[PDB]
Amino acid sequence: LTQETVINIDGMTCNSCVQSIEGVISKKPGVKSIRVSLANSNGTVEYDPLLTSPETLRGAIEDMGFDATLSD
Repeated sequence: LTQETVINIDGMTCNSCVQSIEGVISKKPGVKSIRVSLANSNGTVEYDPLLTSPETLRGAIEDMGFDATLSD
């Protein structure tokens, strides 16, 4: 199964943070493709509902240490 979610991520301090978030979250269960935009300050994540969810992904980003809030 495939669903998309946009999570606004504030505090992505330089491309280092962007890359780190993108790479780590990509490897979390359920996540398939992910595109983290610094310009829009958000993570556009494609994931499987059965494995993970928007709130879980927000939780993971928050655990890494970024101000994550569900956008759509």
